[PDB]
Amino acid sequence: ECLIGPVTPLDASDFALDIRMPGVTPKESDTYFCMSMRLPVDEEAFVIDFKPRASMDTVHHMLLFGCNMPSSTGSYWFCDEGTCTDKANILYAWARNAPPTRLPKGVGFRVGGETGSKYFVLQVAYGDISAFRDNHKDCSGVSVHLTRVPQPLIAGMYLMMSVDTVIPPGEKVVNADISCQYKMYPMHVFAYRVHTHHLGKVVSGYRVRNGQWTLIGRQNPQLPQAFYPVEHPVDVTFGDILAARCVFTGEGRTEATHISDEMCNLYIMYYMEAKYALSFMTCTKNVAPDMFRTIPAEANIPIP
Ligand SMILES: [Cu+2]
Repeated sequence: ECLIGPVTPLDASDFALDIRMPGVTPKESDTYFCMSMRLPVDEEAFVIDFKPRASMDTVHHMLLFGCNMPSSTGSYWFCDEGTCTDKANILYAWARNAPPTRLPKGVGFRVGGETGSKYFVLQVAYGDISAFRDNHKDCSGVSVHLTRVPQPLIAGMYLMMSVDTVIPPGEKVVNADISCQYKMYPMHVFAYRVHTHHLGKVVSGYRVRNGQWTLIGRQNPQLPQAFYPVEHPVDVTFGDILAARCVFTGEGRTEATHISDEMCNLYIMYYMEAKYALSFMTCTKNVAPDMFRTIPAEANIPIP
């Protein structure tokens, strides 16, 4: 359980990093705790594997981000305060009773160097815990496999977030549409995660190419928000449009909710050939709203 060393070298090029809560005593149900772990190398390195070290009963949710400024410098903190004060580049999400996302063979996230993130920030959410267990420190976390051997495919995140959108009170279905033109080298989408708050019914993401929608994925965002795998990975390519839709319900809500708060985020996890690769992309617009008249019917079907 509690108390390998922080850094464990493996061959010339490889090392393991144990990212572990420093003996925390979670009081209270659904409390999100955070710790940072600086990268031991200044040079470019590649995260090529992950291994959860989650306590069985206590832990329901773990996230790992890549970023440059962690919100606290303390040995741990509460992620209510924040994760990183800058852009938090998400790398790994784990839920209990969830298919954990596993990097395809030659894929790694690019960290360190001038570009890449310097810190990992770990986020561990605990269940109901409860009972008469205050005499218990927890060291939950995850081990990361890093190497300085350059990888031929580089993983990254395409984040789609809604910003315009107002949820009127009482309307049973409200749609939040997001769309950008893709204008880079090809990316290959292998997983997705969806974030909303209370009112999300379902989030869906698509590549649209010559007016044909291909599914990237869809999920009820009230399920655990891990990275779900893509059945067959989707190449997204120059002149494709990425388009997302969230269905909210303002049933019972007392007044207008904006995006008292709500979010629609789609995390699209991809790989790109190392030379043309980018670690991060974003859409926060709906350039092609007219298009959504076309959207497959399956995108408005609830996932209860
Ligand atoms: Cu949120």
